[PDB]
Amino acid sequence: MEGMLKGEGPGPLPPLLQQYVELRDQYPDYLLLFQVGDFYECFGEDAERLARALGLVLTHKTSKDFTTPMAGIPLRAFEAYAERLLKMGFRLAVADQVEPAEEAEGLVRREVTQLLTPGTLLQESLLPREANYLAAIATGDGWGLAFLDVSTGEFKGTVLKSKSALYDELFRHRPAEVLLAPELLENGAFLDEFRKRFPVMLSEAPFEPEGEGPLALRRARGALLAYAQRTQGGALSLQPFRFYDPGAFMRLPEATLRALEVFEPLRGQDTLFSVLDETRTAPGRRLLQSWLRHPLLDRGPLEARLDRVEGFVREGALREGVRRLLYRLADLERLATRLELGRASPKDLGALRRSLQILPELRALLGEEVGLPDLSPLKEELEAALVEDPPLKVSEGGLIREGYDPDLDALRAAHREGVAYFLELEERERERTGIPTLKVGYNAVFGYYLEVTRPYYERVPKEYRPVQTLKDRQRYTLPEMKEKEREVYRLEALIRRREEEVFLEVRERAKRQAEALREAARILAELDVYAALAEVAVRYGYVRPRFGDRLQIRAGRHPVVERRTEFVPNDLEMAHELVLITGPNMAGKSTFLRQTALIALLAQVGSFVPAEEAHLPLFDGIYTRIGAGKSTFMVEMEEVALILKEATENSLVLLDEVGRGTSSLDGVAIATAVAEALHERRAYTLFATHYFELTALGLPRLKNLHVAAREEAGGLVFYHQVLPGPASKSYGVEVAAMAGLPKEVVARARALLQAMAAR
Amino acid sequence: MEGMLKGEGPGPLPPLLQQYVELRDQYPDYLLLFQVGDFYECFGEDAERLARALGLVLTHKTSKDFTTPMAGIPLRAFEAYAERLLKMGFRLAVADQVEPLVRREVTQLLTPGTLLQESLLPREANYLAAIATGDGWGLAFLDVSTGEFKGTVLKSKSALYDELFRHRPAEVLLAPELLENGAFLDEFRKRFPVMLSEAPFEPEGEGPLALRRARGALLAYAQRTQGGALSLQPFRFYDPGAFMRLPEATLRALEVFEPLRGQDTLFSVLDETRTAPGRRLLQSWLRHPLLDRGPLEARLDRVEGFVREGALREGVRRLLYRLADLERLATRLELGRASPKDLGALRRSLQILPELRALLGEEVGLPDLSPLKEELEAALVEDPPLKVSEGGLIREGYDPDLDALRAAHREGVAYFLELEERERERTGIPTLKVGYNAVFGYYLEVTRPYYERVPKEYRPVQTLKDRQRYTLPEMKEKEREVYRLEALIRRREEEVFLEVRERAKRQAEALREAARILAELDVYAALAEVAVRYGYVRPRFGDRLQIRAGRHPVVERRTEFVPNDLEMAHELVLITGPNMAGKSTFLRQTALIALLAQVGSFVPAEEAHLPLFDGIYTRIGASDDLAGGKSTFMVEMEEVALILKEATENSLVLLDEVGRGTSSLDGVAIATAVAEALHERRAYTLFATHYFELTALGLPRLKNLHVAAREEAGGLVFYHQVLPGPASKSYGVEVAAMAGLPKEVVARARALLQAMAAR
DNA sequence: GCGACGCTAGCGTGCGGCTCGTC
DNA sequence: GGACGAGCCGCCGCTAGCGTCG
Ligand SMILES: Nc1ncnc2c1ncn2[C@@H]1O[C@H](COP(=O)(O)OP(=O)(O)O)[C@@H](O)[C@H]1O
Ligand SMILES: Nc1ncnc2c1ncn2[C@@H]1O[C@H](COP(=O)(O)OP(=O)(O)O)[C@@H](O)[C@H]1O
Ligand code: BEF
Ligand code: BEF
Repeated sequence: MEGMLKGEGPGPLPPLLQQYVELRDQYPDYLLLFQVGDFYECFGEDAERLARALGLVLTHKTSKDFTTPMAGIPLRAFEAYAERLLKMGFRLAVADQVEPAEEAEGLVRREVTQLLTPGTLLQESLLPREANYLAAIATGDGWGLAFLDVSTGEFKGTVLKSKSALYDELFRHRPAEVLLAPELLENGAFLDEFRKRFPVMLSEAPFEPEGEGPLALRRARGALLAYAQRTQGGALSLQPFRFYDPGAFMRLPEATLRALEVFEPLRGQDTLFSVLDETRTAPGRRLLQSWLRHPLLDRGPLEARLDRVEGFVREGALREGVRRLLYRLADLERLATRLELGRASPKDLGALRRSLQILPELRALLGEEVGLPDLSPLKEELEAALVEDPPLKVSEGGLIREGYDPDLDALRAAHREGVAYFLELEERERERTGIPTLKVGYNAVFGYYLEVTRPYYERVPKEYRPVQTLKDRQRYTLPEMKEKEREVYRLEALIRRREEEVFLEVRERAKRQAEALREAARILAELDVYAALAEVAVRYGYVRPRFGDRLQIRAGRHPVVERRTEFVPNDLEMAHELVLITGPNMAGKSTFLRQTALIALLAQVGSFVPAEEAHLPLFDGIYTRIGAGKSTFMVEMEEVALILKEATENSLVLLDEVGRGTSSLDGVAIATAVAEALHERRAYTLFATHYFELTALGLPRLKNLHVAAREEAGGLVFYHQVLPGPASKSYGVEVAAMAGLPKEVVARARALLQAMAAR
Repeated sequence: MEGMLKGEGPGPLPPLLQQYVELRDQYPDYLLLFQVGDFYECFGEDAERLARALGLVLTHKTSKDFTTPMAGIPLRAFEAYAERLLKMGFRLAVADQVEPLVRREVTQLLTPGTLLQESLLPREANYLAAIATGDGWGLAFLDVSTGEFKGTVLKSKSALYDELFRHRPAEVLLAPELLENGAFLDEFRKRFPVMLSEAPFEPEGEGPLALRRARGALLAYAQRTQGGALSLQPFRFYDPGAFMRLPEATLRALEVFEPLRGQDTLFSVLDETRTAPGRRLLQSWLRHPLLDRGPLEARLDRVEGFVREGALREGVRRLLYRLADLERLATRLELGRASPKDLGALRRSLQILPELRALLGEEVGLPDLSPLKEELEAALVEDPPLKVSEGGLIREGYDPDLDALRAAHREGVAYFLELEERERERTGIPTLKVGYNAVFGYYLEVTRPYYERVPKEYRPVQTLKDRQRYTLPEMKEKEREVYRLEALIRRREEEVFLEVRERAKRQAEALREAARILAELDVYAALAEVAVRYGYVRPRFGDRLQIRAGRHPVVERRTEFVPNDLEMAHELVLITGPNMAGKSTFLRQTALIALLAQVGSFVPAEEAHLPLFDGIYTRIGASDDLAGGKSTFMVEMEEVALILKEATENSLVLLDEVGRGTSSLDGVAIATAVAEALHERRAYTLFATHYFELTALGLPRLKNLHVAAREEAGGLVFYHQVLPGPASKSYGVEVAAMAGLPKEVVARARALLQAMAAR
């Protein structure tokens, strides 16, 4: 069994290393950072792991019995070191010195304070502005999926019917850490797939149900709670749990978000989010992200969001003001969580103090209708307790302003006089002794002292007690000092105790405002997004979309591509029609299909869109077969299957070259069958193809569009007008030619084309 | 800004920072790492970068009239950060404090393609490339770590890239004409993501102007790095036409050196060498396969040698295990950079050399370096320490002078161990210590308790927390002596070390000759090991290609591979069949076999009679990876054009589905003209395609082959057997069926398929 | 016939703070 | 000749080695 450390030597394990091992083996998969004084240390293999991982120095902690390897980091840089460690894949186990030193039974009590897992981080220097989720998956009457953002308290979940939907929902939440139920972990088949499709860190957790509802959900939830309650090291700050339904929002499958680069890019470029997000606050960025993750289906609310956006678009003044003020707004939502969790530092409070000071100016600028809570009381007391620039930890310098604590002002009082004492003494001695240069100094090793140089050694009085000798200076002590020096130390010792209580007292004051803090967060967060979205409209020429059943876009732009190029706008009019798009490659097709999707996605999120006029329907889902079973033809078909099993007459469907990857024959066939399928389905379908045949089909709701090329001076020039009607001819041979194919070889190809043409 | 440091304050740069800025300014395009004690420091704006790129602790360097930000890395961790900093595109300038107003100067210059330090280099060659212009392109490569100096003159920018790619340079030097040509540079970067450095191009040597100029850039640049004359072997001018052509398309398609992601390259599978020189040799061969049968048959003979002599093969492979890189070691010695540790490595190698000569025999021609090995065994500790000062380097009894000094020194230490035993044996203080410190030298140390038992013959010099250190009259001389010696011991030991290092440096050639012979042996012996392990057979060369049961060398190491036969002879061999059956793999094994053979290795087959191809030109698919404007089609055609302009009747061409990516018509049209062009070309063409039309062109040298699939259990199972003659079916619809396409859609497709047969 | 306490010099990650040598 | 390198002690806590209760 386990209970032994690494290295060389016989005899027993020292009292300390003993305590080290005892905790170290309770968290087997965590790197234990042992708190020994002003350092976090690791011994044995764990010590070696550290040293190399962080390039630290490898030393040893020797004792009678044996000597073991040692590696440590100064607490000062804990988080600094933590971050690096985490990014490498380690879960940290922070073992701190609970009870103070001065009142310990020899060996200071040490227990693991908190656990640092990638998806349960609370340290604000370790978290992104974006939401950081922990996700749990379980089975038992369908698939159970739940999320928890330990830093904000967001706690939600749902149950999905397929393994497809689970992954979709999971992928739109971009979970930073996943808990897999027993069943799934065992099943080597599943796990492989999951681990392959979601390269996120996995972790063990008990899936004993919790609360009420579908068995699956109760297990996933219990898992989250169990795991997080362990890493926080105490009760969690949870928000009402949401058992939501993803059928109430627009469907954004994984293949759509990826292909559409909503959140992640394909060519290390920009993404829809990147381009759109100009929020100033973090909760704001979070909200906006939430909105994209699940676009609305309901006309009313969207037309609510669009009004407020339009508001700031008009009120340029106001818009720039609210944004000017939000620049200074801190993450109240998270700050409120840290407070409730009793983790709020003076730094946090200082920040809270600044944020709350902004409130009134926002109130004025927008009017008392904003509904912002009145925290003026809390705001003020903070300004009256904290220093203009709050320190990091309490025990150190001044945190509480002078004149706020009677008990503490008397302390700084006594200390000022006490220090002045030693100053007075210097001059008293410089006279009695006649030694002009005599200094009165201090230092940790010997305390307050009287200093005299060599030229005056024979001039020092009997009374002076030698304390320290130096190259050419000697330091003495008088009895008086000895006393007054301890009066200073006792004051200082009392000053910390109190300055820290006053802090804790004031903190708790802010902690009773957590809820108020939280609602201000929400209001300010929407405020942030609304102004942001408007900021984006103005800067980039977006316009308010109008919803209806007919989609009529006028001078369209792909919101991301136009960001890095003179983009040629284009039109579109669809209505449950089948719209084939033909024309030479490099012409514009796909930069057209994608454009359509994004426009739709922005509108149904409450944002203005990149066009001149846009009349859009409320799509129940955007499905794509763009870009991306051993073969390529099978993979693409697997997708068409999916798309075909969920698209409704209210889905926007985008097909790019479906039918490629096989024989010409099976090509057209499958394409035709599929095109006919989406046609009956009655969904809005854009199909970019190379089979001109599909354009001639005998379908009632079939429309045709095309892009073109003009063979001019230097070969072919591709314009991007998406003109009406089908493409006339193919430019393959022309392109090949342009690509350098030997002129005789091209000529031969032209002859063959014209021969086959003659039937 | 020269003389300017990003900081706050008026007054001049203090002495130190003044030095810093002086060097900093000499190597502008580099990040200057300044030594300060046990750290490498950066100041001003540079310090902010160092801090940024490595996420360090930004702080400040302060003097009365100026304070600037600083950041640094431990003198030790250097080579570890250098790597990160190098990979980040940083060029480093190292300044070391000339071994004791210090005197700091720029020791090295760390650059991607000029690295000399072993811990920063790969076993493989590391080149610095330069390209110039002047009747064709000038290409010259240099590997400062080896001395390898070669070059050639290319006629087309197309051939240029190729040769530049075969070598995978680490850093390139473009001539000014090229740097100014906005289009080229815009293209070069896009196609060759690698560090580009500036460097003079004043011609050097003889031959073409473009070569001499490139050759000059190299020399000029590299010397700046290795601060002084370079150690290089005779410039080797070569002709790419003297070897088999291996263009970048083929090198990637075939994954000779790098995988298309999803590990395992021909090289990794093939590479089984035990030394670096060997790995470099074998890589060299793979890079330029031979045309001439003479040499090839010579290599095959050597390989067979070890396939026969198992005891010899196994004995040599054992001995070479971990054997050091004599070639690089020789260079370091010649460059005057060899570390004590290096000499240590060298002797180990020399100790093993005698055993290898036993096994092989005089035939081989290894140099007898026993004298050098006896010397190194006589002077170096059984673990020289490059890092630990430079002392504890020469062993006792090697050099009398040094020996006498160390001995004298030691007595002193003894004395200061007697004063200890003697004193406490008079003062009763069995505690009293005799330690030393730089500040005062030697002393006496007494703890707090014994101040009452401390005699007056003493003279306190320094007091500490729990103890105080005293002095004595009869102790100074014995200090000013121990030191005068510790100094001399350094002065002398370094002399000897240098003397020793020099003796090794005089054997540079013997070391290079040894390295080289062993490299061959290592290679032949490894090509044998591989043949024996995976069943490779010696190939025979003749105008007909005949491979009996050949397997893809790389693919098989991962699965049960089905071997296949092939009989070609200047024929157009089409391969049809369902995807997922094996068409593309087949083309690739055929190509890899041809390569292994013309590299002098055995092949993965039973019988292999192969023609000596002049080049292997592939068009094995991928396309659209820059993934920009260019349609995949266009990219594929450019490649085809390349082949048509290169392929001769003695070329092995592999066309994989050429024609896809456009209209079905142009598709077949282009695909037929190409197939025809290659037919008349009379080159060995393997064309996997889906256009059955090609299957029936009826050309005199046309031939059919195909793979198939059966209908087992549920759907389709692909057997991997390449049968003679064409396929007659397409399993598109069948596959969509397995894909999960709605039965109706599938049925609709089939109805369509046949409905076309009425044609 | 030795378990139990007390006193207390000393080491040690990384790194402020203190000291000392020189123009 | 007050200021600038350049380098040692010790932090906070735990231990081992010594006396000693009796
Ligand atoms: N309307 C447009 N305005 C400006 N650039 C465009 C437009 N449409 C396409 N492009 C650009 O032309 C190139 C080819 O477009 P893509 O949609 O991929 O074409 P297709 O399927 O037609 O080949 C891309 O670089 C794309 O960004
Ligand atoms: N000779 C062979 N022996 C064993 N597996 C093979 C062989 N040839 C191909 N395969 C496997 O068959 C699958 C399809 O082969 P691939 O060459 O891609 O075929 P294609 O162009 O016919 O689709 C791959 O998984 C590949 O690794
Ligand atoms: F990118 Be497009 F569909 F060719
Ligand atoms: F790889 Be094969 F051409 F599908």
